[PDB]
Amino acid sequence: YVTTGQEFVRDTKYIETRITADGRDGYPVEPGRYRLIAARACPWANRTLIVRRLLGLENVLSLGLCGPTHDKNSWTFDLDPGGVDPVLGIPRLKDAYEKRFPGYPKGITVPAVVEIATGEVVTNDFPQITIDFSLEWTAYHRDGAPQLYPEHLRAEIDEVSKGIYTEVNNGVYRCGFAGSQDAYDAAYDRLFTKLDELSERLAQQRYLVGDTITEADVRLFTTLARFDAVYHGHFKCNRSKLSEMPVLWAYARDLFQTPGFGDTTDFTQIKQHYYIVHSDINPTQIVPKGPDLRNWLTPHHREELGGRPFGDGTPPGPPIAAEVVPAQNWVPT
Amino acid sequence: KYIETRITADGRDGYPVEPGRYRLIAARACPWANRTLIVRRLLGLENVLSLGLCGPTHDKNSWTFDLDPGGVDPVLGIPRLKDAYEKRFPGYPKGITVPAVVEIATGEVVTNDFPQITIDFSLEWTAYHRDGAPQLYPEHLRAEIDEVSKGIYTEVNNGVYRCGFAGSQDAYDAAYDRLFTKLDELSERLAQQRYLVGDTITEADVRLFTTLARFDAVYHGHFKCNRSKLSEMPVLWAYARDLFQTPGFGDTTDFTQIKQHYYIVHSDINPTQIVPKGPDLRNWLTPHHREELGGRPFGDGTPPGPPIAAEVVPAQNWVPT
Repeated sequence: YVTTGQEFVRDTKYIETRITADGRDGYPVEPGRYRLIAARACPWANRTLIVRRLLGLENVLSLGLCGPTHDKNSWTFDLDPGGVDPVLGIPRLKDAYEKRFPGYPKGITVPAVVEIATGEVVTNDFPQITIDFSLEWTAYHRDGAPQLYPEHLRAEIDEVSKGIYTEVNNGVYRCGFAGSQDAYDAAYDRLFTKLDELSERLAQQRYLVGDTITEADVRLFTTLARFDAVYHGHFKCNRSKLSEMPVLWAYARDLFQTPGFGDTTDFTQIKQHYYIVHSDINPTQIVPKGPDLRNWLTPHHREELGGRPFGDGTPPGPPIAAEVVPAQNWVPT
Repeated sequence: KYIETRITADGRDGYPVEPGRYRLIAARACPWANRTLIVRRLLGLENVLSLGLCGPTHDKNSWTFDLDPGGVDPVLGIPRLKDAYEKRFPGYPKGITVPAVVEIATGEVVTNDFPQITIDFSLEWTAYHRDGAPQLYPEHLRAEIDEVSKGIYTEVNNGVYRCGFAGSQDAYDAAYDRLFTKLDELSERLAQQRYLVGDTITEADVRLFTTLARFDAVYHGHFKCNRSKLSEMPVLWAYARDLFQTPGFGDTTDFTQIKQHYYIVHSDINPTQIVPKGPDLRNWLTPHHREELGGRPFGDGTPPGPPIAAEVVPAQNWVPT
């Protein structure tokens, strides 16, 4: 994904169709009807996983997981018996996009939500997808699900999240995929200015917006989770490691240790994906054995800043057994 | 395989020590050469052994003098170091390496055997040491220095190369383990003890320092030696900063040219040839509290003064103030 001598500019051609309570676009919410396709590697998809997990939608929206590696045709189901998705029965996700738009020319991405009976991709617009879990699937939330996107905060959530998106979520990509020293230099500065900006903010406050975990924290978390494991070396975002940024590190560990976050995070598949798939940046395709992950489970003292994580909700229980991250792929006990 | 000819007090190989006769060629980038620089600097040999510096970047013909007026070495007058090896061995087929010591009048490489070169500064140039030069390789410690240094060489100095240049995951994995086992071994040792061997800075500390100096800037990312950054290894980091802040060490260290060399020359590992702008170097100048462990750095010697003016590291290339 690197254009030589050029800044990395992302191609945002998504399928914007929505799954909604009223069924406006021809796709009403109902249990057993749709299936979420994701990968532990990709941070956009990893939000979907966390959100689904926080709202208890496991029993009503099925989940398929792609393997971290693949060729030019994008995600495949190579971790699975048969090399095919248990439910959809396809070997690669492109078939699901094909079934809807024969010849689909745009990017074949995760997360994607597929309608089961038809085998067709409904949507892959990951920012709208996570909102729609909070707003449209509201009838099937578990008791104690939180308000990740309550009306009275959306303005603030939206302004913070756009900042983070451009400067951080995508900031890291804009560094790593930079095709020139100068492009890279510019990204590096914007990235670390922002992180300082966010350090100041979170010194003052347990979470990004208000009193509670919200959609903003989730979006930020998927990037910090990948920082030391990938972005720091692979993408050369290397002013300093995350673990050397006192407040952001503490914030990160607070979220990681919060149920529904760290339990969605597979460090082996994350590394494998970046270091092996991006052969243009790392042609040896050797995956670093570091970093040592144990520091993630160390005490953060963010409780001392107050807040209620779930805010008159409850933490979810542990994941269903097929969605648990293998112990060897997680932090060592 | 090196050129094993020696420059020696007795002149055994036809190359006696004398001032003004030889010139050391080095590069700020290469850690083998960087020892040379430190040692020369600790023993006050600046005024009697001249110094040329190569630029960090070059073609398949190795080191060039492209930081210098004219694109040539001030004294030798050559554009690339290969010429100096050529003038001695006209087909020279082996590696064109720094550090190299060149005899000025003739323009020929005398030696590039870097482990022997630094010993020979301590032992053979002894008559031209400044007052207060230390004993980096005293007879009564050599055994211990030698055994420690060999361990460090294979597991660490050369450990990092074996990771970065590994041609397979498994090769890499093996190098990674040996590397970090050793660094733990050394952490244990330096917890109780201010320096590696005995009471004093010695040849061992110098050899270890050139590698730690490059760890966070290069080896950690570029070579993927990434269990943890140096700055997260409490004792080794404190040891490293103690040496860095010791005159003759940090003042020989150019972080810009180090990074430039690894990240640009090794296109096979890093084909964008983009040089990271990190890490932030300021932590190097922070307090280490190793004085509490006792020791005398120079051991009835004195620290050297600051470097001669053409040997100072440009401020922009060093740590920021």
